[PDB]
Amino acid sequence: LDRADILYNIRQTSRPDVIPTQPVAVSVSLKFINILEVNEITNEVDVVFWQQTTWSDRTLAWNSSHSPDQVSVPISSLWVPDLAAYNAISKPEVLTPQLAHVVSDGEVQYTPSIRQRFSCDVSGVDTESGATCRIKIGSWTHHSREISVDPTSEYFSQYSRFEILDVTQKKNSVTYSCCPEAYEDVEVSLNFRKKG
Amino acid sequence: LDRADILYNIRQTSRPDVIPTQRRPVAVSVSLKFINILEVNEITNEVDVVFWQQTTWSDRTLAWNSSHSPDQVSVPISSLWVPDLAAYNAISKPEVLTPQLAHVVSDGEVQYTPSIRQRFSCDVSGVDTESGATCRIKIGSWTHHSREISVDPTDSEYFSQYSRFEILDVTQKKNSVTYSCCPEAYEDVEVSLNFRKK
Amino acid sequence: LDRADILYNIRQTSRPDVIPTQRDRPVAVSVSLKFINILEVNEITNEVDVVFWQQTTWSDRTLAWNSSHSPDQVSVPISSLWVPDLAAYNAISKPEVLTPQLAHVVSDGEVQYTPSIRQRFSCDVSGVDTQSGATCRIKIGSWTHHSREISVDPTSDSEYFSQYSRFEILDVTQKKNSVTYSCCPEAYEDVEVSLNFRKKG
Amino acid sequence: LDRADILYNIRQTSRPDVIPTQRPVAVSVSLKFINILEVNEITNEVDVVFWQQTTWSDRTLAWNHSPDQVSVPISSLWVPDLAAYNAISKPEVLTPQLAHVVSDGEVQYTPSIRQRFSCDVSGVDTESGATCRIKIGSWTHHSREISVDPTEYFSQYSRFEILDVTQKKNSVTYSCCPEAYEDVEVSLNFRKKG
Amino acid sequence: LDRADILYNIRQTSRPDVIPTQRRPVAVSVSLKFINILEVNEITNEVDVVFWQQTTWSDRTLAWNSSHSPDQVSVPISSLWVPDLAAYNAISKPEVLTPQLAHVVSDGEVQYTPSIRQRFSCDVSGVDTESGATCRIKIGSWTHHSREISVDPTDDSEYFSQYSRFEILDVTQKKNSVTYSCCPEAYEDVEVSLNFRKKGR
Ligand SMILES: Brc1ccc(N2CCCNCC2)cn1
Ligand SMILES: Brc1ccc(N2CCCNCC2)cn1
Ligand SMILES: Brc1ccc(N2CCCNCC2)cn1
Ligand SMILES: Brc1ccc(N2CCCNCC2)cn1
Ligand SMILES: Brc1ccc(N2CCCNCC2)cn1
Repeated sequence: LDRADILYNIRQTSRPDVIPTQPVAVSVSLKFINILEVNEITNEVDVVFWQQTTWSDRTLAWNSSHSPDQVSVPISSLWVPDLAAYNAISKPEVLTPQLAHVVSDGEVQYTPSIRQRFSCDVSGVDTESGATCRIKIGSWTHHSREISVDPTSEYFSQYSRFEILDVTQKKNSVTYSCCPEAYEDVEVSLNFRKKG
Repeated sequence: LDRADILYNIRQTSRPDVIPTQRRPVAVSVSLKFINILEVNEITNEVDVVFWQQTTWSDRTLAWNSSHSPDQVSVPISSLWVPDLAAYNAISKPEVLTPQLAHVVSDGEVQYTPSIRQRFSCDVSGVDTESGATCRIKIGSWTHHSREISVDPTDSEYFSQYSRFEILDVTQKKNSVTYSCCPEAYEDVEVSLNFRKK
Repeated sequence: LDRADILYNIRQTSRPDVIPTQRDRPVAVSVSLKFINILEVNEITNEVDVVFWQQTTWSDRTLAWNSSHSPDQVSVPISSLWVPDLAAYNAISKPEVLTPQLAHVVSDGEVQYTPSIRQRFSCDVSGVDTQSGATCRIKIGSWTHHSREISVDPTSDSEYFSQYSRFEILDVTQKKNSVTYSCCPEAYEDVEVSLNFRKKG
Repeated sequence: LDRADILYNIRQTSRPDVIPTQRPVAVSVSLKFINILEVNEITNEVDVVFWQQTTWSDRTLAWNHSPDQVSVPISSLWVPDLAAYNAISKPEVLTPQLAHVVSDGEVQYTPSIRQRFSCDVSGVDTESGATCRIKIGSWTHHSREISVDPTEYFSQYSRFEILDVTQKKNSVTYSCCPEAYEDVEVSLNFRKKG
Repeated sequence: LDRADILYNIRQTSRPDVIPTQRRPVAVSVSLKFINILEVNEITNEVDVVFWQQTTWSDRTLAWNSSHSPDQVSVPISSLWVPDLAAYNAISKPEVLTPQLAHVVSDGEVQYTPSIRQRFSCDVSGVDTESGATCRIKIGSWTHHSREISVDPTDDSEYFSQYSRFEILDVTQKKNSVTYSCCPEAYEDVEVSLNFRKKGR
């Protein structure tokens, strides 16, 4: 098997519409890159971050004995978790090529760099303790038995008007009026402040 | 039947162009779940709203025997027929913020609940008083009349606490209107959003 | 015939690229703007932001069907139909289509398409704040089809105009023209819709 | 042959990826200015609306009791890869993207375009006006594959008015490539009305 | 072989999804040709740049016998494999201003040079001084590591707009190889340092 073959098989046989269930365990980890437009009045922030998403799809696995361990695949050719930011107020602008990593064991990783507007608590952004903006990310349509989400300044721009004090992640499981099942989400708390 | 099979059948056989009318109008439930109010302009009479447009209807052609099968799957709306709902007083096109997937239940019940950000032209007068403004949003089928599509109704439950606004009350009303172009009557739902500045 | 069959036939056999001209005559296209809202007037720059239904009506017999025991009408995605290449000559933004892009096809082959459009125009905004109002003239015609392939004609009424606009409509008049352009020897038809409107209090 | 047949043949057999070179393709470019929307004399940026009348020949589209002309989606035709070198926004096409194909194989495409340019806006408020120079040519085809050549509707409601339009053809060599690429420079001489 | 045949083969047989690796990483040349600097903000540390992103690599599977054939064709990038380059410090998605066509030479040499407008996060301090600001732009493969894709640099103002509010003092390029937390391999990038300043009074 070479890359050409592996990609050919994936394209022919992966079922992008089909959740690779046996719940699918989805890792979500936000890597903040920039904070661009804070508004303390309206409580809205403009954030640039890598949405590192990781899950497993065994139907993509291959014998890597004399083959590559990894390939890059267009996400249009793969099933992808339907993650959404609940408190996003703009649709996600994907800044990067929409390719994922598929490892021979069936491990998939997709890490787009996203610019997005959020509605969150921006109060205290200009103080030393800073503001704490809470970002809620989960599967839009898959409940806890189908998709489970779990957590996992390094790449933060030194040229931002803001710095990052702390990032904490917290997993929740919420029931909504529409549906009887529980949906999981990850709440990433971004504690940041305006530099001097 | 597993998911793979069900989704395969749906994709192969659903007819997204074809309204799944049975014997009668497809009965479409519409329920707006307000999430945020973002800009208000009392001069221009325009508001910017974020809301879940929970839409529910029935398509028997999608039904399957759920004996030893899943009760529910998630399907791309591009592979399903979807009611052609529009907000009559919208002045921007709907920005869909969420993955465009619907629920199909084994009985053929379909639910689609996108989160939408949209601008409306409505009555914003009194937004800064304590009785608040009452913005009326009109949603109905754009091209299907009452005998093809009928719409029916189903507050601060998911509304953001970080909005500069708060919701006093949400009331829903069903109407049936005849337009100059066409002899038949088209149904709509008018959702009245009563809100005020904090 | 049921809906499924009719839609199937249309999808298989309609030729969206092919103007349904008959007997070497022109396709008669009705254009009627139903104004919904006026959003952003600028008397300095002479630009207005308008929301309107562009009710477009024409005939493709090749879509026609025996409606004896069949529906009289279906809704069809415009991507599956030939559509007149109408353009607003004095538009300065591309048309933002607000509504689902579906047309009516009636069993006789009559097609109607009525998108709600938001668009900016360059027009005469002078007098918008007076009692006689401004008169903005909107020019709509086929971009590439001349008078012998496409003819445009007017069809009526503040009927659907928003009561919550800062503006109110005094009068709407329509007037058909036939113009020759430098590029081409043939004449192209257009409709000029005159929107007479003014600011409210 | 009727329209249906001609369009069917074009669709089946035209090769949109294939430049209709005959043993360069001669492309006519003629900007018909419709409107000038915004001008910043500080930033040297203008917002213009114009018809980009483009004309060329593709014999592989020619045909013999038939129509002399059809309207064809440009996605079904080969189209010159023209670009405005000093544009700073991508072109917003305002009009239906259809071209004229004439039975002899002459193709004309005239989209109405709104676009922002970086050019000399100095003097826009004087009597002699500013002169904004717009540079249009093939992005990827050199002079042997594509040659560009030069060849009223301006709105009376613009704040601006057009004094003169002059066109001039150039042939430039770029660092990347050994061949020369042709362009047309359209000089738009305009001023603010008083 | 004529153009039609060569383009037909390419469309039929090129594998856009498949990196054209040849026993060794694909060698990708990156060279930014700055055209304009549009909107500097010294407070927010953001710049709006227009530049040609001249990208060059080799794909032997596209090669052909050019004996009685063209030496070069223009091919839609959707029919070719293209390096997944990204600007790490870009804060808007790249606006491609030009037709998305690449050159394929008969030897399999591919060149793609879109004109891009993009907003970057970088050091804008000193933009109004005589020594100027130095904005550092980091471009590399998003998903291919050093053994799959290697990036290499290839004057300054050759095509820079004389009508910009800015002038270019110097452009330097620097190749790096970085390991990220996610992955065990090293990813290459090029850092283009754009030294520019506000033009005087
Ligand atoms: Br269909 C369908 C059903 C439920 C939901 N949501 C409710 C449950 C958790 N995610 C938020 C939206 C969305 N689409
Ligand atoms: Br085609 C076609 C026919 C009628 C309508 N409208 C009239 C019927 C009710 N909703 C408003 C849209 C739109 N397109
Ligand atoms: Br192709 C082609 C030929 C002519 C025109 N125009 C001229 C005739 C009427 N509308 C204005 C544009 C547009 N495209
Ligand atoms: Br591939 C490729 C090669 C060269 C060019 N440029 C240089 C020659 C003509 N105009 C500027 C574009 C564009 N793409
Ligand atoms: Br999938 C996948 C793997 C690696 C990366 N990044 C890390 C390595 C270099 N480019 C920056 C993003 C992103 N997505």
